[PDB]
Parts: sequence; structure tokens; C-alpha cells
Amino acid sequence: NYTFIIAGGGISGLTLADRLTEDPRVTVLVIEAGPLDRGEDGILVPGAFSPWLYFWPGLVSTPQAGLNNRTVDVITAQVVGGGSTINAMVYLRGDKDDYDSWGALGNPGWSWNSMLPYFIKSETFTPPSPELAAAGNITWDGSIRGRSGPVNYSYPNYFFPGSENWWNAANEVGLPPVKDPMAGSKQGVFWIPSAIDARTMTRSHARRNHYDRVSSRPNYHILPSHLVSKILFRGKQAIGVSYIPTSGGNTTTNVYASKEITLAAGGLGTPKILQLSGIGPRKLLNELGIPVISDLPGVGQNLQDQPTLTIPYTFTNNVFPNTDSLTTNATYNAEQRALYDSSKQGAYTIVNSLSTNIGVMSLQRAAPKSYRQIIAAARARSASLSLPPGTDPAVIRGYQAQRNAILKQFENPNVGVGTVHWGTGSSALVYHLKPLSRGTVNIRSTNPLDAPEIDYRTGTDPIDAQVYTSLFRKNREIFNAPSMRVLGPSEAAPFGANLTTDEEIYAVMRELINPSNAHQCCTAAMMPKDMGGVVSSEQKVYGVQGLRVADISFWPFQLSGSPMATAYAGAERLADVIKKEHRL
Ligand SMILES: Cc1cc2c(cc1C)N(C[C@H](O)[C@H](O)[C@H](O)COP(=O)(O)OP(=O)(O)OC[C@H]1O[C@@H](n3cnc4c(N)ncnc43)[C@H](O)[C@@H]1O)c1[nH]c(=O)[nH]c(=O)c1N2
Ligand SMILES: *[C@@H]1O[C@H](CO)[C@@H](O[C@@H]2O[C@H](CO)[C@@H](O)[C@H](O)[C@H]2NC(C)=O)[C@H](O)[C@H]1NC(C)=O
Ligand SMILES: *[C@@H]1O[C@H](CO)[C@@H](O)[C@H](O)[C@H]1NC(C)=O
Ligand SMILES: *[C@@H]1O[C@H](CO)[C@@H](O)[C@H](O)[C@H]1NC(C)=O
Ligand SMILES: *[C@@H]1O[C@H](CO)[C@@H](O)[C@H](O)[C@H]1NC(C)=O
Ligand SMILES: O=[N+]([O-])c1ccc(O)cc1
Ligand SMILES: O=[N+]([O-])c1ccc(O)cc1
Ligand SMILES: [Mg+2]
Ligand SMILES: [Mg+2]
Ligand SMILES: [Mg+2]
Ligand code: NA
Repeated sequence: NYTFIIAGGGISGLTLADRLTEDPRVTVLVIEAGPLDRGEDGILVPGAFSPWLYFWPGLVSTPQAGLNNRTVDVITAQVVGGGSTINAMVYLRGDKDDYDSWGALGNPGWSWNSMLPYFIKSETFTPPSPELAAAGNITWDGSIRGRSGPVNYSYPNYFFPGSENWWNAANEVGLPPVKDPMAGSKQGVFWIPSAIDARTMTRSHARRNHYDRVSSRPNYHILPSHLVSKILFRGKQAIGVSYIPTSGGNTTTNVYASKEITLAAGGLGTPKILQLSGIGPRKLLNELGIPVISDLPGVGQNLQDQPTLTIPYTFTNNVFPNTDSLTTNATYNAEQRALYDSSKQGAYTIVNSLSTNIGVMSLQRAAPKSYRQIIAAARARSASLSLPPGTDPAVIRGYQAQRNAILKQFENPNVGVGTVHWGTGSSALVYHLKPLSRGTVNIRSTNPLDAPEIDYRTGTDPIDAQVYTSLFRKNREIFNAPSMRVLGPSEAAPFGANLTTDEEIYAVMRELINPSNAHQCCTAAMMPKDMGGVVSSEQKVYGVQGLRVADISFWPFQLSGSPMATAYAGAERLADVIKKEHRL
């Protein structure tokens, strides 16, 4: 027996296991599908970034009805440290109203102010050098960045010169410098904080900051390369799990917990454990012959991600060096790698293909002449039109509440809906942070080795195309501003200056948008049960005792930001919630 068993050793699972094992009377077993990383350069060194080393194999979407019925490979981590081990290290909090909105959906104790102590606890910020801060326009508010917590973050110690042209261009088209994008608003441009340990300029992933750091503890146990295949119950009490080798060896083992089972298996993993365990929609469980322990139609509903668009460019006068110099100039690449190996300086401190600065914008900043028109269309349309026909009414009610919160965010000048980035080379990136579309993740069988059916339903809500087209147009403004025109950019096929109407631009976007940046969330949502929720405000699964969801399956909806910083902080908070209930 262990005190706690955690299914998934990703960001949430390892953060929780670390904090729970601070009490030597508490024992934890973390069961993780993937192996330990080997500290290979493709993980530790930003410039060597090789995320495909630990992608979960054999996951494909359904044909995407909103994206010309395209099928895409599904990307999620399978490795100790989860997404933190293979992500692009972008470390950003959401905006105040994200957390305040989660609270307003019926979740006492959720707000920006309740999260801020956990953001601070989570991390240690290391300031950049003064000369890079001054030259780069790096700013921060030290009063709201942690100085003593486990997650290291800082910045690269270098910037490609064309990042300057893009900064000035973004300013020219109404994206001003943001003092600190961690202070609960991020309207304009800023340096991307990176989850790097500045001692060695290497990745600070959860395997290091929430396992290696505390791995002398005998009460903190890890079992890599095993899958949690089922939750075990005595009546409605979660008492243990079954696990199998990830490789599918014909062996099953049962292990038991004296206090709780925690699911931390991610947006695409947690709902599958619940559904195989008979916690999920009666209709699906009945079809597969799985006994219903708790009839929760929200399990596998409400899937969200943050779609991405790569816009290709050619330049008549780009500045050298730039990120594509690493790929197209072997001499430059070898000299920057030798520079990093010697004094830990230069381009290898930046995640490969990224630049150092980024822009975020509200709907009114993206669409200053038309945002009210997009809000009017969204307010006019029935919430239920966004969901499959015959969606459970409780799930529709939760989606209606989310939608009302997001339409308030659309009117809010201080909440982001999209991002613009330029890596300094042949492509730009435009992310959609706040889709109104909702997808599904459902098991197809009782075989725990079978991939679930993953249907992002990207672009099924027509409002999303209007928001995304506005983001595309703002990106075009940056590239046509004086500071960027000096580099001689032009959109490459299948984009181009001759695509001038919304219709022309979005027909190409429909063919190129990726449903996912591997930010899958919200498939075991924290909302009232009568709003299609799966977990309470204490993250307890409805209808059963001793069972919580820790991973970002529990989020109601996506942030103005990428998920990692909040995945850590929310696990920091859940550790304290659990310790208080037991008296640990
Ligand atoms: C390639 C790539 C790139 C990015 C990102 C992800 C990825 C994959 N993200 C997203 C971010 O990393 C992600 O949202 C968080 O890691 C989510 O943390 P969780 O704890 O929810 O799941 P996470 O995915 O971290 O952990 C879930 C774990 O559960 C395991 N698991 C699944 N099913 C299991 C089962 N049945 N039994 C046992 N273990 C099981 C998995 O193997 C995995 O390690 C990101 N975010 C960000 O803010 N900045 C960024 O730069 C990026 N970029
Ligand atoms: C990563 O963050 C941790 C946590 O603050 C830092 O660990 C500290 O390291 C210093 C010097 O090595 C020690 O004197 C402290 O006692 C450690 N503090 C704690 C709270 O453990 C580590 O320094 C960070 N990395 C950087 C570059 O600052
Ligand atoms: C996608 O597939 C369905 C039938 O499988 C079809 O009716 C629909 O027209 C297709 N969508 C597009 C945009 O081609
Ligand atoms: C920093 O901002 C100043 C003032 O707007 C500008 O002149 C400069 O080019 C910027 N540099 C970078 C690297 O963004
Ligand atoms: C290639 O990189 C080297 C090393 O910085 C540089 O001197 C050279 O001019 C670059 N060549 C081209 C063609 O970019
Ligand atoms: O290669 N990558 O960094 C990726 C690829 C796909 C994805 O959805 C997220 C990140
Ligand atoms: O700047 N931001 O808020 C971001 C940055 C990256 C990302 O994937 C999502 C949001
Ligand atoms: Mg210093
Ligand atoms: Mg300045
Ligand atoms: Mg200027
Ligand atoms: Na330096």
C-alpha cells in the first residue's frame, strides 16, 4: 500500500508527488507511461530541441469537419516530466480574468488572487544580464515573480538581430511593450519567459525540478514505462489501480492507496482512465459493456486546444544571422554550438526555430474596427449550435456558461485571444488562444492499449474563423510596417498579398491550420455536475470518493497563455487542498 497513487508523471503528477512527499509519513507511487529521459541534447539544450523523441505513438484525429475533413497526427508527451520534457519551454501565466472566470462558473476558491501565491511558490525567476535587458527591451516586475520555488525560468542570453525589426514593427501597428506578461495582462509585445535553468542554460522540466531535486526521498516512488489501465473501487471508494507495461506485455498488476487515487494522465489520458473505469457517459459505457460507477456525460466532452497557423515568407533582404542560419549555414551552426559548449552563450540558448519576443492581443486590439460585429454574431448564436446534435443538456449548460465568460473576455481590452510570433526566418506563427469550438475524446474499446477517438472539432464554431482571420490580418500589418519592410518580406504560397478578402484568406487557413499545439485540456472539467462538470471545486470526481483530477483535463477552458506555468501552479494549489483535508 501507498498513501497516494498518481496516474501520470507529467507536470501535474510530479508537482503533486513532490509536495505530498514533503511529509515523511506520506508515501506516493507515480505510474508514468513513458521512460525517464536520458538527458540527451534534444531534451536539455534549447537549440537542439527534438520534441519528437517522446511523442505518444499511434494517435491520429478523426477527419476534421471544420478543416476540409483533414486528419492530423495527435501530439502529446509520453515521458517522465510529460509535456515539460518536450515542450518549447514557453512559460507564461494566463490573464487575471481566466482564473476569475473559472471561479464565476461555480468554483469557490478560483481567482487570480487565489492563484498568485501558487504562481510565486512554483518558481525561481533568474533575471537576464543588464546589457541584454537594456538592448533587448526585457522588462519584468520582480514583486510578482517567484524567487525560491522549484521551476527555474529566465530568458535566452542572446537574440537574433531581426527580432529588433519585428519588435519595432509590432509597436508601429499598436502592440506596445508589456511591462510584465506574468502580471495578469499581456497586451502587446514582450520577451518570452523560458523554463531554462540559467546555471547551465538547460531545460528545467518537471523530471528535474519536481523529481530529481527530491529523489533522495524514500517515500517518493516512480514506476516508468507502465500504464494505469483502470481504477479499482470498494463500492464508490477509489482504492487502487491496475497497471500494465506500456509495451503491452500480457501482465496486469493491482496496487492500492490508503487515502486517494489522483489522475494526472493529461487531457487525452485522464478521460480514457475514467471511461475504462466506468466513470463517463452511460451511453458510451453501455455500448462497450462497461459497468457505470458514475454517470458523468462531461467525461471526454469539452476538449480544447490552441490552434496554430504557420505563414511562410521569403525575403529579399533578411538580416544575418537568423534562426534559419542554424539550418542553412553549417558553419554558423557549428560555431554557435561550440560557443554554447564553451561559455553557454549564443543561439543554442533559444529553443530551435523560435525567437525571443512575442505579441498577444485582445479581440479589440486585433480587430479595432469590427470587434463589436464579431461579439454581436457570437452573442446572437445559440450555444448549442457549437456542439454535436443530441449533446447531453448538462454539457450544453456548461458550454453556455463558458461561452458567456468568453464573450465577456472578447469585450475586455485586457484579455488575449491570439498570439503573433516571428522566429526571424522563413515562417511566422499565429495562435488562436480562445476557440469557442469544442471537441471530444472517447474510448473505442475496453482494450487499454487502444488509442481513443480524438475529434478536435477545430473551426466547427464559425465565430472562430472570424477571430482567426483578424489575427492573420494583424500579423500582415506587422510584416508591412516600416521596420519589417526594410527586410523585403513577402508572404509565400499558399498565402500572398493578392489574398485580400476574408473569404480568400480563410480558405487557405482552413487547409493549413493545425488543430493543436499539444495544449489539450478540459476533458474532465471543473464545473458543477448539472453544468456537465466531472470534478468539484476541490477537483474530486462526482459520484465517487478518494478520486481527483490534477492534470489540465480539469480546466473549464483555455487561457490567454500556454498551459505550462498554470499546470505547475494548479498542482501546487491542489497539493495544499489535499494536505488540508487529510491534515498532512
Ligand atoms: C511538443 C509540445 C510542445 C508544447 C507543449 C506540449 C508539447 C507536447 N505545451 C503544452 C504543455 O506542456 C502541456 O499542456 C502540459 O504538459 C500539460 O500538463 P499535464 O500535467 O496536464 O499533462 P502532461 O502531458 O504533462 O503529463 C501527462 C502524463 O501522463 C502520462 N500518461 C498518459 N496516460 C497514462 C496512463 N494511462 N498511465 C500512466 N501515465 C499516463 C503521459 O505519458 C504524460 O507524461 C506547451 N505549453 C507551454 O506552456 N509552453 C510550451 O512551450 C508548450 N509547448
Ligand atoms: C533554480 O531555482 C532554485 C530554487 O530557488 C535555485 O536553488 C538555490 O541555489 C542556490 C545556489 O545554488 C542555493 O544557495 C539555494 O539554497 C537554493 N535555494 C533553494 C530554495 O533550494 C537555483 O539556484 C535556481 N537556478 C538559478 C540559475 O538561480
Ligand atoms: C466532410 O465529410 C462529409 C462526409 O464524410 C461531407 O459531407 C462534407 O461535405 C465534407 N466536408 C468538406 C468541407 O469537404
Ligand atoms: C528596444 O526598444 C527601442 C525603443 O522602442 C528600440 O529603438 C529598439 O530597436 C528596441 N530593440 C529591441 C531589440 O527590441
Ligand atoms: C555562414 O556562417 C558563418 C559563420 O558565422 C559566416 O561567417 C558566413 O558569412 C555565413 N555564410 C552565409 C552564406 O550566410
Ligand atoms: O514539434 N513541435 O514542437 C510541435 C509539433 C506539434 C504540436 O502540436 C506541438 C509542438
Ligand atoms: O504569449 N502567449 O500568451 C502565448 C505564447 C505561446 C503560446 O503557445 C500560447 C500563448
Ligand atoms: Mg544577474
Ligand atoms: Mg527599452
Ligand atoms: Mg518604435
Ligand atoms: Na551573456
